[PDB]
Amino acid sequence: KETAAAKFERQHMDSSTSAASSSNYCNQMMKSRNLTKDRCKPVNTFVHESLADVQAVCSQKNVACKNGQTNCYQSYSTMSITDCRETGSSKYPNCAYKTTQANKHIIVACEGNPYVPVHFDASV
Repeated sequence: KETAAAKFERQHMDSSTSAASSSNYCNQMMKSRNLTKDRCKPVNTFVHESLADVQAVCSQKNVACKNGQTNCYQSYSTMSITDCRETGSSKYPNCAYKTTQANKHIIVACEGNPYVPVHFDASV
């Protein structure tokens, strides 16, 4: 079992490290958060901010989700994130990723009560 909101923290939150760790961050993180379990998840983003900072984006700038829903919110501030991007030669079960660190605004979809992030939509 697993709530959508737990899944968001599992998939997208890394507050313990405040930037990317190293060339191997993505390889390590995609495995340990279990994003290489069934296949090689081709792309994923990690957010190095506090939980409370990320959850607060649910009350920041309301924008359209890529799927046309209306419950997406963009961060007023840039955030430290790491994009993990599965390489060409990555072959499951040996999933291999390029680690890009950047500071970008994030876009998340929020739901529930409390109203919290359930989906990482984009970064800009």
